[PDB]
Amino acid sequence: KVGLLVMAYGTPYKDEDIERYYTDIRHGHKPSEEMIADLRGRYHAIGGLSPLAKITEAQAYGLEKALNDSQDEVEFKAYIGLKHIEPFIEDAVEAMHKDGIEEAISIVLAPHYSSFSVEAYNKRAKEAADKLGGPRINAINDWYKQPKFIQMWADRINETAKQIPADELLDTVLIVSAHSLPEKIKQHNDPYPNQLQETADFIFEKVVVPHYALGWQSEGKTGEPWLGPDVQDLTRELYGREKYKHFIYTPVGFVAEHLEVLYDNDYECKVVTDEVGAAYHRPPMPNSDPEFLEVLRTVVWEKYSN
Ligand SMILES: CC1=C(CCC(=O)O)c2cc3nc(cc4[nH]c(cc5[nH]c(cc1n2)c(C)c5CCC(=O)O)c(CCC(=O)O)c4C)C(CCC(=O)O)=C3C
Ligand SMILES: [Fe+2]
Repeated sequence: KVGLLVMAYGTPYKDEDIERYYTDIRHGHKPSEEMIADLRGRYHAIGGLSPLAKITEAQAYGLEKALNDSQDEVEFKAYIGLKHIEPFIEDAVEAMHKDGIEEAISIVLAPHYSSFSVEAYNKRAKEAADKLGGPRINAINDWYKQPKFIQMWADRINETAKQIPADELLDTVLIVSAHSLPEKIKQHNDPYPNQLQETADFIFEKVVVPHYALGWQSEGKTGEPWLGPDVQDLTRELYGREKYKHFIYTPVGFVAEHLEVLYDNDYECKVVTDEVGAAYHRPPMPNSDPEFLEVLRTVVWEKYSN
């Protein structure tokens, strides 16, 4: 019995939860009434709440099933550890410990590594284990190089492009993005930006879309520079220069439909394409598709074999 520590951001379960959730994201500093109002407005604009909770849950337990049905060397037990709402990363580790688990493999539901994302996940999990006395946490840092991951995204882009008139494929561009971070991470050799570039490069080689570009989205409310260009700004620039007629958005930094896709892409990017007169395309997120469960199953088993 090896625990499967599946970690993700988390999302408010109820509208009452919005305040403490934002407070946790802001490292305990309660946001103003104006910032809360904006956030609740965005959740309202996408229907009320994000489906991130149910998707994350199907992902974690679909992985556990996928691993357990494909071999009998080991039995896996999935525990969900969220970053900004319960159950927290530390609650999962405590749950693993009280359950007697001696060893566990941890994976973050985000394929790319960064000091701000995976590193924070791995740090909190290792600190909770050390304090508790177990289990031993064998962490996966990234997995965007998994061939099946690259292929799954190329298949989605290819399926969408096949519905674009050949008359217009030459005027179609693929926009590859992930959640922005403070630009300062580039001063210390953070791999995050280069991992995203590699991801876009690998996908581009396997799709019929002849143009592409790397953007970022969802940069925070601070006073510092963030990784750019923003996908909205990139969309305008690319239209001004090439007059592209089709924009295909794949935020490969995310693995599920949630606020940062349903609003930041399906609304704000759509607004831009509408403004310039181009078509908006955003292929389905991985969610809990068997193909994606197969991606995660391969990554975890590869990590176990090592
Ligand atoms: C690297 C990264 C990922 C990668 C994926 C992962 O790690 O899994 C990610 C994912 C997500 N981030 C999410 C939501 C939010 N992130 C915020 C704010 C921030 N994220 C940041 C970073 C990241 N975020 C940072 C550095 C801030 C600024 C904090 C500050 O201001 O000091 C805010 C606050 C308001 C705003 O900035 O808009 C919200 C609401 C949701 C789910 C939303 C839902 O569906 O409920 C998901 C999956
Ligand atoms: Fe975030």
